[PDB]
Amino acid sequence: ISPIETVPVKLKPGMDGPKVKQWPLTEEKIKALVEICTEMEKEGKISKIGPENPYNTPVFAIKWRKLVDFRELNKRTQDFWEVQLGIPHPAGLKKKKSVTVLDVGDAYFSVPLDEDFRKYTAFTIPSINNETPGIRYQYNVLPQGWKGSPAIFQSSMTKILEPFRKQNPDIVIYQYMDDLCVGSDLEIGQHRTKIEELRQHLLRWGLTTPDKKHQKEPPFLWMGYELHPDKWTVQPIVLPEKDSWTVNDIQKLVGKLNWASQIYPGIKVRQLCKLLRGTKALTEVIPLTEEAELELAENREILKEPVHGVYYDPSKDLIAEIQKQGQGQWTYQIYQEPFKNLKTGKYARMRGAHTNDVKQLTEAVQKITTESIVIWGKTPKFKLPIQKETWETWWTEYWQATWIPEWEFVNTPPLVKLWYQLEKEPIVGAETFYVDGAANRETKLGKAGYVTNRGRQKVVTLTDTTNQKTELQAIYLALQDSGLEVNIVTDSQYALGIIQAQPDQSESELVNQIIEQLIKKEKVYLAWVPAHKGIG
Amino acid sequence: ETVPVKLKPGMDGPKVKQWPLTEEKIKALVEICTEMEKEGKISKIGPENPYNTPVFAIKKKDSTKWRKLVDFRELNKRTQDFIPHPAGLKKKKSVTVLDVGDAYFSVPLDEDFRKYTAFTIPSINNETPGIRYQYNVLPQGWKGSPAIFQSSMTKILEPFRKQNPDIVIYQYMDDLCVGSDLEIGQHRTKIEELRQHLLRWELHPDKWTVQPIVLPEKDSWTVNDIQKLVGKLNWASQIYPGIKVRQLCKLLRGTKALTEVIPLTEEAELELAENREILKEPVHGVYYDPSKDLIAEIQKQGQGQWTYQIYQEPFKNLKTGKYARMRGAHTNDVKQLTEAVQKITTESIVIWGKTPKFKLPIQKETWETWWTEYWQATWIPEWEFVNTPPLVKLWYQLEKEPIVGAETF
Ligand SMILES: CC[C@H]1C(=O)Nc2ccc(F)cc2N1C(=O)OC(C)C
Repeated sequence: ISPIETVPVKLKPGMDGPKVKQWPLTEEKIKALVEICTEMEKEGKISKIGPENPYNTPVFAIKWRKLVDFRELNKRTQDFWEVQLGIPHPAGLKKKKSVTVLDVGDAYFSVPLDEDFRKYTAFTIPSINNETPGIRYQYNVLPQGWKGSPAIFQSSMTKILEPFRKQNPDIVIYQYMDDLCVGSDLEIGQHRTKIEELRQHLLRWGLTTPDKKHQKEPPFLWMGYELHPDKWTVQPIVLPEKDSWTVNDIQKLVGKLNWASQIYPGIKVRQLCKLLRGTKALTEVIPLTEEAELELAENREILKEPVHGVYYDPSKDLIAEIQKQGQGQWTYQIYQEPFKNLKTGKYARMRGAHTNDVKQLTEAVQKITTESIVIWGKTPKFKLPIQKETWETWWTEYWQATWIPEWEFVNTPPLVKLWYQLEKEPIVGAETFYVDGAANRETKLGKAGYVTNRGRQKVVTLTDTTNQKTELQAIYLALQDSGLEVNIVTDSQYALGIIQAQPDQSESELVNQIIEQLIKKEKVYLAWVPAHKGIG
Repeated sequence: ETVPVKLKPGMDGPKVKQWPLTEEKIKALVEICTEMEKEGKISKIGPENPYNTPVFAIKKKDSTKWRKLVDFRELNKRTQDFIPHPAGLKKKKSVTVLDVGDAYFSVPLDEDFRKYTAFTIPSINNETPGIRYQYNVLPQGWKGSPAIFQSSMTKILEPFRKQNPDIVIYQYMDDLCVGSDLEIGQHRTKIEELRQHLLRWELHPDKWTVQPIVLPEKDSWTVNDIQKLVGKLNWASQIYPGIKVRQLCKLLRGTKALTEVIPLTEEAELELAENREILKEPVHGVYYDPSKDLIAEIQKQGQGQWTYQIYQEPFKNLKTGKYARMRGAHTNDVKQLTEAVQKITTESIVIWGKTPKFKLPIQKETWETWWTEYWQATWIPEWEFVNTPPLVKLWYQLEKEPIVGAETF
């Protein structure tokens, strides 16, 4: 019946075909369906069956249109490779003299189904006299909404396009969903001609496409962007305008803005997000504060501006430049020619238990690198706000293996630097503070203090504290009460980690206070010693 | 003719994702695969096959051409079970490794098992669906390939073995390790002789052991000096219970300046002496257990230096050592680490005959996006990413080094 070879399909091991009862349907709904299945049978899409067929699926009606529910069949159907969920990004596309888009929607139903598996798709047309035997059928082609259809259809398209592609090297085809997107750098007449050749080639296999009178118009709306065959733009983003905002409204908005932060610089949600505190219900009406009214306002302005883009030229350099927009926050733009970006983005404030700015820069760099490999199969040359000396100093001695691909320095404030650097050896002439902190773990009552070789001492009692905290507070006190250079001895295990990693940011607000003190000193030497020893 | 290989009971085939590759690597893999399919070694597949094994391309030891490397680790683990280790290979003045992974394409793979060898050449920007294949012939890097061909491999080895019995020949996956005491030239001339036999169808184990730890020795010691010493020794007592810091700590009482000089008690004096002696030899009673996994932990020491320990039980090392980066690896922590893992896995194989599981002081993402760029072996070991404990590093930093070094006028 059909030219294309079928793909052998199976039900997950052990499981069996669907057995769902057919809902009762009104008389006009049954008629509509009775007619659609007379035509579908005629066209060859389905076959009249009804004897030894146990399986069944519910048919529906939404001129009427039928809808079969294969959720159950899908639950019983084997697994397939996967119909890739990773779709291309405009930044990776190439500028083409011509691009045509062929909707191959009905091509779905033009691909045969493993006859061996067709029994499973059986469904039934109800009756008025609920009693009478229903009209039974089954599918001969890939059912709309069935599990295997996307995968099998595309595999089929792949084998059918093989020859054409071989005979036409200068032509790029992209298949996705039920859309063939054909592009090239041939003269428009020659391109139009080759499209027609492709259409008749597909048609030779039973696949239909709309004529030149029906094919879709470039610019094409494709997942947020507007594609022109010579550049791309961003479909303008529209922010509502209401007198009453509910939590849903505010979360939806914050959602939209956050997506825009990527392409647009300066979008902010801090004040809008504040509206979400202690909210008791989704439908709750929160009034915008002045600042949220304002913030909302400036964002509307920013989004008015048109953000255009450019395509990828493989004969040109790929460059990535990075900015630290605030602590933990990073912005980047990848381009080829100065000021003509291919892509831009930012990474949400990276927050953790303890790290440093240089380490974070390093991570931003690798996220970019993974994204670039995917988009361009190449790695950008990097222009980073950090001096070579700074990198060489930090990396060369950090405890963890780290790297940054070829890069060059770009002096664009604020630069990424080392906020402090613990001394390598004890400091001659600096007061030496022996610190200690202890707390009852259960009563959460403790004491933190020190004694210095110069005779300075202090102790403070704390309540609702932990042991870890008294120890760290001991260190905090020493830093507060000492001169510009200080030596500090501690048996705290967490200080041992500070010595190794020398973090400039942390979760612990106490550690953060210590860090601020550490940064303030001219010289600090931190020394760890085993606890409960004959030391101190 | 094919032996019916099967999966370990209750196990399914590998469904591992293909990581993204550079453009260069993709072009290369496509060629390589077009050729293999011509030659009937692999065949394109349908979507009804849901299994996958990552694949990638390398350029091992000098080569203006790419080699295809497949990561069958997962598949190997799910594959059923089926020669022991030449205890003396470890004792040969010199070993040389050979890539005999080509022998395998000379044999067909059980029909019903090929589905599990499915792999996918990715496409740039997803502008195209991956190119899927599966093997028809025994694939390089799979654990069954060296077994199912043992028969034919041994067969081709006898005449050479039974010709030199002053040479040990050991096999592991795609490789063959051979060691002899003959001088350098002879060794190689004999190696080539072996390869010639093969065509018809640089290690020196005299260096490896557990390394000696050496405590500082000093004119005068400061409070800080003793403090550091004391913390290292206290940690080390988890290995040698006879190590003690009682006398040293008594010198650490009172609040003296970190830089003040302290005179060592005649007792503390002996204590340091007794300690130095205990550390003169590897701890007693450590033996390899063939039934337990072998562990390999690495620490980054800085300035291109790396220390490692191989053990099965905590603090009971089978071997320990140092690794200094090679030439032109100066700016690449990832290159250095990679190189070290290959060198450590190789010794691991030359000694116990299996690969160890590595504990790596690197962030997972850093390792995953760049390790293949510098890999050169046919095998791939297991690994986990860890945080190095400050003291573990400070301790092994202490191992003794050559007086001058290893001469080579
Ligand atoms: C086939 C040509 C291919 C390409 O290289 N550049 C462009 C440029 C403009 C377009 F509108 C489409 C595409 N192309 C493409 O595959 O786009 C799909 C993801 C929509």
